[PDB]
Amino acid sequence: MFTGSIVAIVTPMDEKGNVCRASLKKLIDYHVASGTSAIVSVGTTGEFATLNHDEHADVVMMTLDLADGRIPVIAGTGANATAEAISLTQRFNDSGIVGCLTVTPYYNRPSQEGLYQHFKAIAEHTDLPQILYNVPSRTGCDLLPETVGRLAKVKNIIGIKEATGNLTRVNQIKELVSDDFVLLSGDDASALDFMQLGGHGVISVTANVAARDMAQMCKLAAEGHFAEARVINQRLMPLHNKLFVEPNPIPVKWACKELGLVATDTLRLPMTPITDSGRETVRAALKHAGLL
Amino acid sequence: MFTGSIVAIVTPMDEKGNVCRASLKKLIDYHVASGTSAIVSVGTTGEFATLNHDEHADVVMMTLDLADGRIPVIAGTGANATAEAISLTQRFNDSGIVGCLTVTPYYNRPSQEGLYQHFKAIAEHTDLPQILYNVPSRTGCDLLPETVGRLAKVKNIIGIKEATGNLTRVNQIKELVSDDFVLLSGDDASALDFMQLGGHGVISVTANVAARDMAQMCKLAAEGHFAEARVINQRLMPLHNKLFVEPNPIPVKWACKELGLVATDTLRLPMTPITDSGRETVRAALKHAGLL
Amino acid sequence: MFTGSIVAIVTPMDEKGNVCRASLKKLIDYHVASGTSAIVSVGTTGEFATLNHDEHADVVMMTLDLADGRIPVIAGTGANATAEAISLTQRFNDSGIVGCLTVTPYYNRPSQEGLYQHFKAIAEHTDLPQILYNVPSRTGCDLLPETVGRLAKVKNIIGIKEATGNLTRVNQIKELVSDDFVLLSGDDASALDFMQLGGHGVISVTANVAARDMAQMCKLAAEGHFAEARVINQRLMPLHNKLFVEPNPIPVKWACKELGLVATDTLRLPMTPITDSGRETVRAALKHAGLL
Amino acid sequence: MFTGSIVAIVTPMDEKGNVCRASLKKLIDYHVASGTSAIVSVGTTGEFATLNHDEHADVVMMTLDLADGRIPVIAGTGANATAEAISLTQRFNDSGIVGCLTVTPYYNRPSQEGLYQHFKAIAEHTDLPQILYNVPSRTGCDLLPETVGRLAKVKNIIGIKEATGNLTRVNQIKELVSDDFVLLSGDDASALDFMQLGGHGVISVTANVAARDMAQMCKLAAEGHFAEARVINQRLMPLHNKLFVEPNPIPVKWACKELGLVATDTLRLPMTPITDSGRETVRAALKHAGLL
Ligand SMILES: N[C@@H](CCCC[NH3+])C(=O)O
Ligand SMILES: N[C@@H](CCCC[NH3+])C(=O)O
Ligand SMILES: N[C@@H](CCCC[NH3+])C(=O)O
Ligand SMILES: N[C@@H](CCCC[NH3+])C(=O)O
Ligand SMILES: [K+]
Ligand SMILES: [K+]
Ligand SMILES: [K+]
Ligand SMILES: [K+]
Repeated sequence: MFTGSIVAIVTPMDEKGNVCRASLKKLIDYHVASGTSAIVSVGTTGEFATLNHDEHADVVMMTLDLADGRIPVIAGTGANATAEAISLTQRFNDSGIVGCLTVTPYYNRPSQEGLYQHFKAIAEHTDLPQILYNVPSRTGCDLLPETVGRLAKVKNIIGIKEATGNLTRVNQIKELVSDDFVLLSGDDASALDFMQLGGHGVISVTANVAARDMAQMCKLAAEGHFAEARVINQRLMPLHNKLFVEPNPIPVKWACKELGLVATDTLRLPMTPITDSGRETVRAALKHAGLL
Repeated sequence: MFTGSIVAIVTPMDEKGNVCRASLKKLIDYHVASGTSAIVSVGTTGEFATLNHDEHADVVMMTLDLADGRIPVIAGTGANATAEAISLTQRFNDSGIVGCLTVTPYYNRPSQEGLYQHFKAIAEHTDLPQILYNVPSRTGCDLLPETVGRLAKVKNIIGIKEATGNLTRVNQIKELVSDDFVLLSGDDASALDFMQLGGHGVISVTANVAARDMAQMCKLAAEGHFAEARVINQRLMPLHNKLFVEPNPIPVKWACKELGLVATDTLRLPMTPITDSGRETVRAALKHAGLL
Repeated sequence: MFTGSIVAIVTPMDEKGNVCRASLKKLIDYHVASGTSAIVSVGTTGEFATLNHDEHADVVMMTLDLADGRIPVIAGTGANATAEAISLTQRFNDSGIVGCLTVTPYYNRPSQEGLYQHFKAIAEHTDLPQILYNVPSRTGCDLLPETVGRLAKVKNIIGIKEATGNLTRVNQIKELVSDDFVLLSGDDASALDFMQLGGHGVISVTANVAARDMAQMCKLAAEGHFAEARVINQRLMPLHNKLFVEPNPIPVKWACKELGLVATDTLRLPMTPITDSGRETVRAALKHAGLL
Repeated sequence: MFTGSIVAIVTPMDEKGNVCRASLKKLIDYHVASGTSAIVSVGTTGEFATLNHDEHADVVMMTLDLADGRIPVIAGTGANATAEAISLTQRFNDSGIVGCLTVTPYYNRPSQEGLYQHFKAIAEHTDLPQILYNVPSRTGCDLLPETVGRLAKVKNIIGIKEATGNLTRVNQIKELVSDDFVLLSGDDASALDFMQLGGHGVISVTANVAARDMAQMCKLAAEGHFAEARVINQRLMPLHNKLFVEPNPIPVKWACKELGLVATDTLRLPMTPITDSGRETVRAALKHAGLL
């Protein structure tokens, strides 16, 4: 459902830039085998920006089909226009997905009242659970704790993916919401720290290529075994950093390809192929994690 | 026309959020009479995020129809997916627009090489002049002078709307491009400074309500009469700042309503109505400018 | 020694701006009674910048005398010139102080190698334990974890006061140093979070006026009772923030005066008296903490 | 003289870190012959942080003695304690200096009112012209245009060395002060831009090694010949940047040694010797400038 190691799964492509079913199946089977808790389909790492709404929906539905009830699937459903986010969410109503990951509007920099109205309107047009997603480095907007508090009062707003990397937010939000509101890290390099402070899991980029380690790290964290979890964290720390050596998901797609998890590392413009230097950096990080 | 005072025009809406032809007509007449150089249609200030492609195109064509050859129209054509930007541009080829204003991809944070490929691909598939648009505070990425220099070698790429407010960019770019490449400010509060450093004009929010003063300011600047231009700028400075007291174009639409230029100040979610405190601040700024 | 609630004690003054012995005695007795773990004398909150070296030394020695072995005393000994920091430290050698709090050089923005050489040289000219102090908002310099690691190899460099407010630093530093290196927060508003992550205590501004609450919060933290500690934290959160409503130690001196702990709230220029609005804000924070 | 190219001169040292009279003489002769407007003695670049008051005064008096009336000398007189700044200023009254350069207090982060009181008190107790110095990246505080406007009403406060690199400050300050208040850049890389916007000169690091080119650049700027000035600036731009590749004045002292202007590149801790990579970068910048 909404705890533990949740993968922000890549949308693997063929050389033409369209979804590769065989690759997607291999990834999903990998996550089932590895103990991943849930899959976020067509979030940021899944190239939401460069799929059209139909393509996006096809990937989500394919991912649900391939998961075949073995692993819960959360759909990316954000938009910077409220009407468009409502449309997208409505596509998944009564679909099998367990909830939605919905990003603060990007580019148009709404106020906190705007963010409140946007997410409230979206929640009102679905029965699905909603996970808010805050990532100001990408959006130009910052969904502050006070506003998360106001939104957490809406019945089906049930958690947040907090991708600021600002660890003070964990307890700021926790004090304004009920004990069942879920706090998930959106920042792999700080996620263990984030769980140590009270968070419930991570929506992870690193879990694409280190799924078993991430699941084990998160289990240990949930049980309060921080020192054991840190050892795993330290082995993964170069990936947590170097998967952003070039823009996400350029490095993680290459890593998936190098590990034999996907057929090609193709992306859509304006994402471009990994540089030679980037390959060498990511390769070293994979070697450090024991994956290669 | 790509120099002087260029208005980033509001998209006036009725109470249902649909484009108000009558209000738009009144704005376009105002710009023609007030000496505005050109109209940017469905830019940021025109709520490009919350119009769908069809609506966006309708507004541009309506603007061209109402302008009736009396003022040049530049279309907002940016996207964060290169295929989508190409597609949107094709809809305007042979429309009568004089050029396009194309923003760096937002949210996905491409590399400089990605930006280069993005804009090169867009330019390749049109004969329309392209004006690059850099606004890191909205997009999460920053198109740097080195990359602007690379792109300025593309025949069709003719200028940049530089909205960082970082005035060192003027001469960093100027020294890498030819004399005929246009440097336009996208930051009203620093625009006169930008012109004094060698910029050619401004793509302006303030121009929506102070069109004549903007046009005269930019002419005086182009002639080197900076002290005279500065007097105008000082009367407009509160508006340059307070049109962003709440997210653009919330204040400017309320200002246009208050002057009588549009029938309603309605916006689309996630933009929300101006607060009372914002009305007060904006009205005071209009009065400082001598407009009310 | 170097754990729990450590007060960054004010240097109380008379109306002429010189140390008030009676006030200092009242504070010290308060900290003994309250369970404060140690006193940092003439740190930042003690107005190190505006005492001359003789005055600084007189305050430290007076504080040691008044403490009368009841509470350990750590001297502020930082300087932005290495020779000057060595001179100051040498004043306290064989004095009774238990260690030194030594800030990264300010203003001159040395490199990390510079910071390494500065602190190594200082440590070499004393047998006293050294606590490094990182506060980039004040110094223009940031002592990174890697360099803290290099310094922690020097026998008498034994801990750090980490005043970035960046909670990721706790585990970054912890992984590079031995298990006996002390990690203390320098940021009251994040300090409980900092202890939750592995830190050992706080050098606190808030402890000047909430000494018993701070000591109890830190004891609960050390014992792993985070939820009980948070309740205390929440009552103190407005002070942790509002003691910086005007520049430290302007608010905390006023609060000390209002509580009857010191005779006057006088400071030395360029610190200036608290504003009326500041008094009202700090008063409300004191009322929230139950102290007034 | 408070206009044109003003050098922030190095304090040349022998291998023991004491001032080298012979090297200083050679620098002063160089500045006299190269048309530098004035010499700032024991500013930032002159290692004011690591000289004691007596040494600082000795260097200023030695500079005046060697200058022998042939070039004006401005003393660095700032401090972070207002009494200390007053005291240091008194040592120079009737010395033959033409003015003082006085930095905003560093480390203690005073309010704007504190800055106002600080500088007003210093100005009150001298008849020497005072030049305010704003450099937030070093001090932790930012003297804002509104406060500069307040201080410019003090008879003795005659200008500002604005080292933010934020070029919007030029005209924000200019509009609040009289026509005779001097605006000087303290950021070599943006200095020509600063002059083009209405600044009167530059207090320069680059001028230590490119005195003639700096002097001609600033004259051309003062005459309005910006394109001609820009040609010079483009040859100096790598030096403007690479003199800060390691902390100032590490690079510039090594550059002066490499040109033969000083006998040693020695600095005081916490400044440390230039790295090999830094030598390479700086030498390349000197060659681009045509100096080697
Ligand atoms: N590329 C546009 C539309 C994406 C459609 C959602 N899959 C944006 O990021 O909003
Ligand atoms: N709302 C989406 C699609 C808008 C279509 C362009 N008018 C975005 O900002 O990319
Ligand atoms: N005010 C100067 C000297 C202070 C002397 C130390 N108590 C500085 O902050 O370095
Ligand atoms: N090193 C101390 C005192 C220097 C005295 C002035 N030359 C500071 O930067 O304030
Ligand atoms: K809820
Ligand atoms: K071109
Ligand atoms: K040690
Ligand atoms: K004056």
